[PDB]
Amino acid sequence: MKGLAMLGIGRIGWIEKKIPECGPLDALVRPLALAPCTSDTHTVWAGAIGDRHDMILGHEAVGQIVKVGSLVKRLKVGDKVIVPAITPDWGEEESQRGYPMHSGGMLGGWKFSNFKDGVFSEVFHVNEADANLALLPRDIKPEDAVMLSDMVTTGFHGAELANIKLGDTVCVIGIGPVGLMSVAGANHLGAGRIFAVGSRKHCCDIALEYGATDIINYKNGDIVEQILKATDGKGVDKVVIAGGDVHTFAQAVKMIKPGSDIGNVNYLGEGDNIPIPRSEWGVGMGHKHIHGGLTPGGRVRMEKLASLISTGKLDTSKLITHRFEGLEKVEDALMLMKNKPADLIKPVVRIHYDDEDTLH
Amino acid sequence: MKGLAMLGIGRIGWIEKKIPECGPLDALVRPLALAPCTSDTHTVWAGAIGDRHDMILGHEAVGQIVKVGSLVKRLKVGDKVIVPAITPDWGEEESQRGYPMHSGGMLGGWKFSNFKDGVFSEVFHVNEADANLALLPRDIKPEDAVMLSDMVTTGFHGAELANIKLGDTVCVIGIGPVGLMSVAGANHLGAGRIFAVGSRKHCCDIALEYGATDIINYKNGDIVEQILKATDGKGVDKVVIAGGDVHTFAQAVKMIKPGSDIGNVNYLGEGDNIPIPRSEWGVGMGHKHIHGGLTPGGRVRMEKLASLISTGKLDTSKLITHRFEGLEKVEDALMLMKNKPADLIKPVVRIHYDDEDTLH
Amino acid sequence: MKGLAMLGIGRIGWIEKKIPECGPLDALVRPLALAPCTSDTHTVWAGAIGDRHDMILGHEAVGQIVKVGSLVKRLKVGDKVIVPAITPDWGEEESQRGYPMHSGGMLGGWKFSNFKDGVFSEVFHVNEADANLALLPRDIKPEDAVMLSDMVTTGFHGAELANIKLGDTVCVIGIGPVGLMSVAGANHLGAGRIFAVGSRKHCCDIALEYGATDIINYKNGDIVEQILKATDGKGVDKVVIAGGDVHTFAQAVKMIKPGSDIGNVNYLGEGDNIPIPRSEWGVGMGHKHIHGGLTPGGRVRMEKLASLISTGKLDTSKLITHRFEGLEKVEDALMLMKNKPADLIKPVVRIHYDDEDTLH
Amino acid sequence: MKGLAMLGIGRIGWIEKKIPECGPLDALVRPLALAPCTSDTHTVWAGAIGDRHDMILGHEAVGQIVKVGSLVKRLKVGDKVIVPAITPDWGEEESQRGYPMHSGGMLGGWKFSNFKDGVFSEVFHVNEADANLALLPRDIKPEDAVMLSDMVTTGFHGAELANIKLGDTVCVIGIGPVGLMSVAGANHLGAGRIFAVGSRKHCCDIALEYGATDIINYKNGDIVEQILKATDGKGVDKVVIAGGDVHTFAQAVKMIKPGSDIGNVNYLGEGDNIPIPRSEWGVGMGHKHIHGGLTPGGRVRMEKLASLISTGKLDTSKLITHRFEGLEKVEDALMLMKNKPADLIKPVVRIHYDDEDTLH
Ligand SMILES: C[As](C)(=O)[O-]
Ligand SMILES: C[As](C)(=O)[O-]
Ligand SMILES: C[As](C)(=O)[O-]
Ligand SMILES: C[As](C)(=O)[O-]
Ligand SMILES: [Cl-]
Ligand SMILES: [Zn+2]
Ligand SMILES: [Zn+2]
Ligand SMILES: [Zn+2]
Ligand SMILES: [Zn+2]
Repeated sequence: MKGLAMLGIGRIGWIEKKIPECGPLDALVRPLALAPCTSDTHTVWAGAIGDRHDMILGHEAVGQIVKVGSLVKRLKVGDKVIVPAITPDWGEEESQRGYPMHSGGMLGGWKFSNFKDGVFSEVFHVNEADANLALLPRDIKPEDAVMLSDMVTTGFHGAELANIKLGDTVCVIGIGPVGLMSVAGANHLGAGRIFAVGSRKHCCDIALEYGATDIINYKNGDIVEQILKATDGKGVDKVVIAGGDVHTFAQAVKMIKPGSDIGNVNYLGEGDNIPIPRSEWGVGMGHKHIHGGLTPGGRVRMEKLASLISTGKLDTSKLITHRFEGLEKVEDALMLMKNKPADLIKPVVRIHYDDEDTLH
Repeated sequence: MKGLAMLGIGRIGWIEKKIPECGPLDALVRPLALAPCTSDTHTVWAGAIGDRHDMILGHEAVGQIVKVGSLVKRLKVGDKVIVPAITPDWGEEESQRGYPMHSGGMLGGWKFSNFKDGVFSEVFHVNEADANLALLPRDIKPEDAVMLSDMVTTGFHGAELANIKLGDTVCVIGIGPVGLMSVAGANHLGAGRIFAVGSRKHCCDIALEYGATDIINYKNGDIVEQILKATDGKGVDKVVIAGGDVHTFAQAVKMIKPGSDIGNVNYLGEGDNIPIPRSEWGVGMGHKHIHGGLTPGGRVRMEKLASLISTGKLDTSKLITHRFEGLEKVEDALMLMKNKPADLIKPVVRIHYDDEDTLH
Repeated sequence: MKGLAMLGIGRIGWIEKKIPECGPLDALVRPLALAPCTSDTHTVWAGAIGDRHDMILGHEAVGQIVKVGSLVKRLKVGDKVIVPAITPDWGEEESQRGYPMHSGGMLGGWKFSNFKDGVFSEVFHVNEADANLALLPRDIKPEDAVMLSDMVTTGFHGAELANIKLGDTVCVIGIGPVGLMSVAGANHLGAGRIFAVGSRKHCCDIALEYGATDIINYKNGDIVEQILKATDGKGVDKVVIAGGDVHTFAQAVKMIKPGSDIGNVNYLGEGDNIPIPRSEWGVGMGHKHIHGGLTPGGRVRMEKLASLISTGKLDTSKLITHRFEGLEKVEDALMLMKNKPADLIKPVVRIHYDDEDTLH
Repeated sequence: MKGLAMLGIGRIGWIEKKIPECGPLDALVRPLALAPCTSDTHTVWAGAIGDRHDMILGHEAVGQIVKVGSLVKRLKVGDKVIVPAITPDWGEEESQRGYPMHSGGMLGGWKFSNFKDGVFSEVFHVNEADANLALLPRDIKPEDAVMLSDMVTTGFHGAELANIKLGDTVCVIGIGPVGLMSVAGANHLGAGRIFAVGSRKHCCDIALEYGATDIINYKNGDIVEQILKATDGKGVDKVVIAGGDVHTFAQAVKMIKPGSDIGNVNYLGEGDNIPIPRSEWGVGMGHKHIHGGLTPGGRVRMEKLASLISTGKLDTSKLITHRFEGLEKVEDALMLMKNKPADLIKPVVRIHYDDEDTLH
């Protein structure tokens, strides 16, 4: 089979691999809808998580089951599924202690395009398929559902980590597709005033559609100073970090009240250390709690989030700026995430099969 | 000064009381908008919290400061304020351990029309005024803000106590004004499917406007059966109880999943015991957590909830069914909470003064 | 193979069952030390969880692996293990949402002697063995370790559900082996004054050894009145219920402060309803949170608790009052739990094999 | 009245100040036992929280009431009290949202020797005295109770912020008196294996007495390496930081598991930034939560912690290494904190009055 792989730091290409073996608890899946992610960009071109050799990329898919292991009970060949980017080993120590996204070791639940061949191939492998795949509800378009795999769940996790409470004033730093979902997540957790820090017109517009109330554009001056002026020197209640670099944490600390939470979901591609400013962190004692977490995954997470789409309470189609057709277009789609044109949020690639509606 | 008082069980009337003494941390307040509460109907006609002698009624007000004590620093004569129903003693033991609504003893933070003269008088007294009074934002009508004092905060507290998470399926039992605000609160905590259990059409339909997705009317059969059928026997993730009686808890237990939360905010006015069904409660072990709590109060609670109105994220005007003018009409309004017509959610009474805009 | 079974409500006896099938993730285990539980007396003689036929009893074992499935990675034939009473299906919906003891439905993680053949047989079956079996540390006696399976974990879980904080005054109601472990759990969560409500003399004496400070014996008068007198009317901070009947909940609510937690781990064997007193529960609003939960299980829970024994911080030997040798003696041991002589806390049965130290 | 003050960065001496004005909620207190703190050495000699003008030092006292305001209800002249280092304004915003130690702004609840005249004077002032002073239990020596003000509460807060669970393996970094209390705090939250990092022999032995199981001395190699050995490369579950410098955080991040908590209570006296290592922090995604908090204070905190002494479950006497008599000797005692001999944990100064037992 064919897949789009990381050949080495700074190098991608199409390669052939064997179809993966399906064990008793596994499923093999063919992609129906795919999206590329900024994270693969860091992994490939920054080498942020080490070198790789012929690792198939991608971790956002809606798919169709082509094979199930003998112990699979919830799924059958032909079923259409939402594939979460994080597919935990549910019995591992870290899962038993409440952190299934770190199953088997830090980031161990994030398999696809971390250290396991990802979803950009004709067939891919899902471990613990019953636990890790949600059936696609009939009222959700595949292109909308592929936003659940990573964008919705990560952006919402940023808001969860920021411990957002009813009526909180919140700042979301970085308004790419993950940040726009942190704006939506903060709004869904009861935030009132929401500052969205970004400068791309189309991203800023979308942030307002998801519940942002204030756009903070760095071209109008230091963003911390803008936030402080807007809040009469008091700062914000909670901060979500969904973009930027290691220096964004100092900005979050400087703009946030004491007794508060900073929720990072940004994958940090470079820099030895994240500098936390001593004085503004209350010289160690300001209760400015700092969180940085990988998204949850698995089927329950997908089902809960899908229910917001099905009930008309979450519209993920706003994230989709480019629509492609055919597996080969994932290469174009991924390059868009590297190049970042002004009109871009997320591309989606749709793939059709001759037996998509009869496969069993 | 005149106030509408409970003169004993089943008896109300206007009485004259001295203007209360204003100590260093206190303020005296005149009403601008007032609303009656079903709780005062329980108190007066059912004797649900014991007999009272000459206690002024009412605990939902927007007001205007007429006097402040010597140590008050945030308020001045003439300021317009949102008065919360619950006005804690912030340094008491219960406050120090995170339960300020029970300051000084169970329900101790609920003073007005519990054991302290309430807001239905020409002037009323607020303890710890800097802590307990929020300024009325210039963009909120007094009639809309009076819903913050008790309806919005209590309804939202039901949703907080039910521990609602992103994508949860929720049932709210009881759809009077508190129940409607529990639906709104559940929706603002990220609920997906929300079942609202009530029968009167103008309440049921307003629930849909606040985020309900399913209306359950007991006239179509047992509401537990209806909810189970709707969820294919799985039940709902979380339940808020915002009305009914002691037997509503058994319904909540029978319709909810194991590993769940039941958040009650209903004031139970009769019955020796609340029966919890042993078998459906997992014979003691189903992790169906049962919570029953008095609303939070004080200035911060009001300020946070008000910000949801100011940002256009909450409309409380839909709760108001009747609009009266003049302090005397609190008597007519309270009598409506007692006679319970089809027309009714909440009356509000507006009171005007010659120097309403010039007092200083 | 021989096992001791519930043949019907009120009837037990030895039966023959086929050696269980061992699937890819499973292990087959032979018992090395076993203990009987009060729960099995409720199940058999009270019919508290419905009728059963031919169900092997028991859910407390230290055992030795005799067979592992083809995908078992952490365990080998011959390994000595602590078997938790609760052996979850870690990928089921409930596990993914943080309640693995309810995997598959309420109480679903409690398999042994609930709806699956338990540990009182020559060989028994463990699902998801890598996830559910802890290796027996070399410095823990099998008889001390068997107290981890259910007594320590359930007792500690009562303390966890009671949300015990540093310096809290706590009451544990019911001082059988589980309650004694709730005393020990409360002490290990930082409780200061601990009241232990019991009347079997030896249980009372042992409670003082595990960190109780005040034995409350009903023969001295109403236990609620005693605790209210001892706390000059203010009540206790938190309450664990580890014994008694449905009416024990009313005692907990009457002795506890508002803004507090009642953690129940008692398996309730009869009564249609648990009555919660309306007035003392703050007429629905006292924030007296009521929790009732099945113990955690799996290997992580066992490993954590076992580390308290290995570090010299928990002595479970004080629980053992009766010692037997030979598999047949589990019948004698279970009959003690039914009859409850004054002498009794917990019996243990030791089983030996010729190749106990050589099996591989 | 005489007091020992910071006269400027690097300078201390005795000055005369006016006996403070006692408002309606205030009390004036004379010292009976006093202790110096490392924090005052950072403040005076490192200028870690800015320059100060004539600020009386000290924030650890057992005292006796000499004057109470007209609205004080729990205290009378002559009463002996435990004075917490932190004395919140309980009605401020931060207190209302659960962070009373930040009342009025970051570190605002820490008044004594932060920005308010401290306890090293003949008389000092306590705001909100009913809320902020605990009566000294008759069974606790003044020298032992003075350890509650700051050492016990801050150390225990370190363990609280580190979110320690039953059976967790914990590392406490820094074993001065606050660190010894973090060890005790961890043991009182149910930790099993506890690693105490320090090299001073007397401190190391005392750590073993408070529940440490392993002592990690840096002279035997990089402490991160030592801890990873002893945990078979998996790391510890939780880390408390109770000493060191800004570089200690990187050590904590490197020794801890993903899905974990680092609880800092150390007052960081120098360095622009705290570097968090990007890779070992899971490239922003490891769920290694970082907390840094000022101790709780007020009466309830002191009463709960004092109950641990009164019940025989905490011995603070082991912290006292030097004993002085007479108010003058607080200068000598603070100088020991600055020069730190091998001999030292905490000095205490006892102050006697002719009417100590007769004042009313
Ligand atoms: C939000 As991700 C799975 O690209 O680190
Ligand atoms: C303050 As109320 C019990 O009427 O919501
Ligand atoms: C496993 As049990 C209900 O006997 O503690
Ligand atoms: C009150 As302190 C910062 O010396 O622990
Ligand atoms: Cl002090
Ligand atoms: Zn991604
Ligand atoms: Zn009311
Ligand atoms: Zn049992
Ligand atoms: Zn100090």
